[PDB]
Amino acid sequence: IWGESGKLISTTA
Repeated sequence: IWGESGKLISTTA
């Protein structure tokens, strides 16, 4: 996962 701090979006492989 790349870019996950606050907003619930991680879906990244």
